[PDB]
Amino acid sequence: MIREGDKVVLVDPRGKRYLITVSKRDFHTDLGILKLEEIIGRNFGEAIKSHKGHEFKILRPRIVDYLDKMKRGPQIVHPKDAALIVAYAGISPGDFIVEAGVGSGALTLFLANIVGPEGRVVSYEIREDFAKLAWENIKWAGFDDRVTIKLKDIYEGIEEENVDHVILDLPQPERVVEHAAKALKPGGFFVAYTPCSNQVMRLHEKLREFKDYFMKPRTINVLVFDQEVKKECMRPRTTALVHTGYITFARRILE
Amino acid sequence: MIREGDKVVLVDPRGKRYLITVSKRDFHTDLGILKLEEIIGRNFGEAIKSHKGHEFKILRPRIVDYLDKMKRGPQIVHPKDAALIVAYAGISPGDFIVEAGVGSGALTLFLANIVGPEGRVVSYEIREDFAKLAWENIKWAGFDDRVTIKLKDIYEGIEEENVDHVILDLPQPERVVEHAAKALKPGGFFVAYTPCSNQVMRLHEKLREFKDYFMKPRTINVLVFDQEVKKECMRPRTTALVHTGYITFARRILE
Amino acid sequence: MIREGDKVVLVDPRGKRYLITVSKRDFHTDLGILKLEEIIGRNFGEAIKSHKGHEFKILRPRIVDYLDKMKRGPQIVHPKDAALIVAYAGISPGDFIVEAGVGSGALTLFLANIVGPEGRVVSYEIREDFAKLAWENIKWAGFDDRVTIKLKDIYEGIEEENVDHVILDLPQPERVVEHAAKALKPGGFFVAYTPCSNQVMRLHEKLREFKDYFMKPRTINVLVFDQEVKKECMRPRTTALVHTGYITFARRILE
Amino acid sequence: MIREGDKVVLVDPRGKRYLITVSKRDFHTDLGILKLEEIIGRNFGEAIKSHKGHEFKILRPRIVDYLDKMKRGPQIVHPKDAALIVAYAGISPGDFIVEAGVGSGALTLFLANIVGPEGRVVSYEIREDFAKLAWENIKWAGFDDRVTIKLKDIYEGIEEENVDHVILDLPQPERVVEHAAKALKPGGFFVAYTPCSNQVMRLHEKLREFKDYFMKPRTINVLVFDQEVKKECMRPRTTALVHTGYITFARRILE
Ligand SMILES: C[S@@+](CC[C@H](N)C(=O)[O-])C[C@H]1O[C@@H](n2cnc3c(N)ncnc32)[C@H](O)[C@@H]1O
Ligand SMILES: C[S@@+](CC[C@H](N)C(=O)[O-])C[C@H]1O[C@@H](n2cnc3c(N)ncnc32)[C@H](O)[C@@H]1O
Ligand SMILES: C[S@@+](CC[C@H](N)C(=O)[O-])C[C@H]1O[C@@H](n2cnc3c(N)ncnc32)[C@H](O)[C@@H]1O
Ligand SMILES: C[S@@+](CC[C@H](N)C(=O)[O-])C[C@H]1O[C@@H](n2cnc3c(N)ncnc32)[C@H](O)[C@@H]1O
Repeated sequence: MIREGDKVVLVDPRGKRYLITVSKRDFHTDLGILKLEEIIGRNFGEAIKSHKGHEFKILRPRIVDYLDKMKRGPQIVHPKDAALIVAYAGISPGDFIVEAGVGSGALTLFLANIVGPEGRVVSYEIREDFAKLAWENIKWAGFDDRVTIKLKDIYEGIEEENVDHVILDLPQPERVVEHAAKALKPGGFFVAYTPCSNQVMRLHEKLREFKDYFMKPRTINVLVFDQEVKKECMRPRTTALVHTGYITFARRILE
Repeated sequence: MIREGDKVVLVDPRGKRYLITVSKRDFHTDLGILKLEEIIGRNFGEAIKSHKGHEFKILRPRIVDYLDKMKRGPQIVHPKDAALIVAYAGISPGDFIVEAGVGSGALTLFLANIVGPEGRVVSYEIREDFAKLAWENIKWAGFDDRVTIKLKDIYEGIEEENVDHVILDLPQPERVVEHAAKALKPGGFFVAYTPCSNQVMRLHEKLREFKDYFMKPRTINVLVFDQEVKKECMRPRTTALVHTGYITFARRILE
Repeated sequence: MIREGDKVVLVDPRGKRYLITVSKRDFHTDLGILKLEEIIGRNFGEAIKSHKGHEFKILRPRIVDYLDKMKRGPQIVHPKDAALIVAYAGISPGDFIVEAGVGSGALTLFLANIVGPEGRVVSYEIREDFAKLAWENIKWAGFDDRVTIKLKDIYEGIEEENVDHVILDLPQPERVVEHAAKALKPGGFFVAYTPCSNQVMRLHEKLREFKDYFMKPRTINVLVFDQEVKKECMRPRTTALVHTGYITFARRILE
Repeated sequence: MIREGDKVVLVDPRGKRYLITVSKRDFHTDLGILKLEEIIGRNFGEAIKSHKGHEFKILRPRIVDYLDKMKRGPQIVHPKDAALIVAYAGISPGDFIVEAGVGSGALTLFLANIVGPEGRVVSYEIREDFAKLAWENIKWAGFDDRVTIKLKDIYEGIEEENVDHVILDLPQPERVVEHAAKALKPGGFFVAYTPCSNQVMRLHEKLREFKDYFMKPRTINVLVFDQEVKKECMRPRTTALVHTGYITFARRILE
């Protein structure tokens, strides 16, 4: 059963989610006031009603809830891009990742979830304000067990050794190629997300310089179309998010 | 160090990978004969040469190697689609998944890797020939610790209870909606991959019938463009894989 | 030189266009009042200023100006789709086209421009209110020389014979296939625009029935991405119009 | 009726087209020998049979036939891109176009068709071998009435004045911006097709330099998806042509 201090997701009659901590306080919504105390001693799958009689269904928070409801500061990496980073670099339970910059911690949360409680993520960040926001998100999602933030400029070096992956979302990933070459295990991946084609060009210039340290690099971009499926009309949604950034992969190989 | 019986990835001078078991035998390539015995007692990152003097670099097999080099029978789910299944359903270490049909086991391998050694995948399959091929792939990748195959028609029922996700790649996923509703935990996901728009239509008809058992369903399709980045010319690759199948998600919610 | 009663395009300092008729009246803008009389006796390429001193440059109206500035009622066919209709059916100066329904006349204007003053477009329309709006657009663009509107339900028949193309944007183009087969010249095109995949399915069912009257049909959909090209960053625009409708072509062939 | 020396399209039972000149000779196909003399005195829509009894249906050649069946040398501009050039620049019957380089004449044929017999295209070309091939295509399609080829390097200047459009497919369109500014009518379009993002960047650098000569430039790229529509399965075709080149438009405006 659910206890005071536990987190839950409440789903309103419109399907909207609220990720809350269970306490003895009132929670205000546009559908009325909820007495959060009523959740104590209930089980997931049950429901409570607001003072206006609207039902809120109780679910266990999942990674999708934390990602969707986290506090956002610097531009987050979209789940579609995190998905392809994890898929094409083969990111796996138990991996050791160096990430930079932590930003809001959205990519950090996604990677931390995948690596599991015995994996490790060390995220570099130069902006101490952003690092504080990210750390609040990380603690909130319960991933302070496996994530550390370093307030260090990663262009100056990577301290960690025998790293499975170096995953980058910062302006000049070319400034990290040499450090990543040193830090990565044989067969580990360097991955960089970059909004601009200019950045892809600069990164590939640096990867060509370091050609004997990596397998052939690959750059992709991912588009996800939503479909509208009504009884009498299936068609793609009219508008889509067609660009976030390019993703470049290079697998480390010795000599 | 590497021992006889261990698996390794050998990378040839063109960057081509071979996923092999280390034994005392000759391994024939288009670049000459390798004495696999020479790998015994070496460490990852080292290399051996063929009888023609071509170097093969030694790497630890990762999930990407098993997925790329597995034996294929029935049409596999592409990594881009597996990536979005895992991302948008929040598939996580420790999850319990019911999958059908196992097919070649490509999606099974991807999901098994994500759920980790304490997660579980039960994959249903009606074709015993396909089930045998998939099981060989699963044992080969070392995931027989966490995957079971059931030779059962899933349209007749799901035996498992309190399942995190029901993940489908078969012709008529609408025939599984009612069973999945029963099997899924509150907040668990039903996910179905379907090549044809006709199938999406039939599935949504069934999900509308079961509207009080799920949150609003979402159907997507994912396109991944490769970029060609040469010193004097960056452009998308001329041709792309633009369609594999649609992916439909519906999260279980009670009443 | 420009005379009273002529149409001109005025381009403001932000690049915004106004398509106006030259008269002796004041024209109000957010950048001040223009004395349209000042345009009489000027030549294209010259400019006038508003009472606030903002310059408006004078250009000859082109088809792009009429299409961009026309009055819109029923949903117009987007220029990208009209472009592919004209390209893949080979629509040419001098052609005779039957169109339905006229709608706002956007597609009509595009086709009328391509066929030129010796071509002909007969556009069918059942809604007399829409037909009036379209006819105002057609007269405004000066294409009443080559376009006729028929207030007739095209599902009941096409009166015209030896037609180069039958071009459709209405809900049930399958109801026009038999009539188009009769009306079209050998080698002429039947073309239908349809937002929904369901409509494409119904249309292809009818085209299969009429397989001995047409070459193999082809259905496409067209996506146009805008690129943002700043000095330090080139990337696709973040959001795009990814779906308007499918376009189906079938070329008439006898027996 | 058809006369000796006329061109016709013959359509075989598989739907394949042959664009031929009618003479008294044998024409060999994989479906047998045709006696082209049998076409003399027939009308479009009729048919002839090969010596093996396979029927070939007779159609009047249209622009789509000439474009599809022309001789190709240097890489042609794809019809989808020509379509958007014509649509977004508003290319119209009677226009005067300067094009470079002529290449194989594919874009030339498309533009010549649109401008009609009273329009004019002057195409520049430095390779005399390519110019000869293009001119053969142009004469073959009957557009030598309205197209001229100049064996001149367009980077050295445009001789023509009061041009409606300058349309470019060559490596360094930035070298033509100043000449086009001089040659174009007020409101005329400069349009350039460029495969590489690097070229788009260089072109926009030059257009920024010439900002007071043009309206804000726009760069697009066009993707056309084919749909497979079978009775029991509609889906996009698996593979598509996703990249040919970017198209940049800038409309001329004085001062
Ligand atoms: C786009 S944000 C990262 C967003 C993050 N991927 C997420 O999903 O929330 C880029 C981050 O990189 C940080 N950064 C930039 N240069 C850095 C450097 N040299 N070392 C460490 N962090 C850096 C910035 O301060 C910023 O927080
Ligand atoms: C497209 S294959 C699955 C491919 C798989 N996702 C992969 O990545 O390798 C579809 C599989 O579903 C199996 N199948 C079809 N209907 C089924 C049913 N009712 N119960 C169990 N398996 C079924 C087929 O025999 C086949 O192996
Ligand atoms: C989507 S609007 C056409 C928009 C038009 N293509 C444009 O670009 O402005 C569809 C039009 O078809 C007309 N229509 C529907 N059924 C028709 C019929 N059977 N005969 C003639 N017009 C019809 C409708 O009244 C409407 O004006
Ligand atoms: C890609 S091809 C043009 C293909 C053409 N658009 C078609 O559809 O067939 C480029 C052409 O530009 C010509 N060219 C390159 N530089 C030129 C220049 N400065 N002046 C004239 N022609 C030039 C080349 O010789 C070549 O024939």
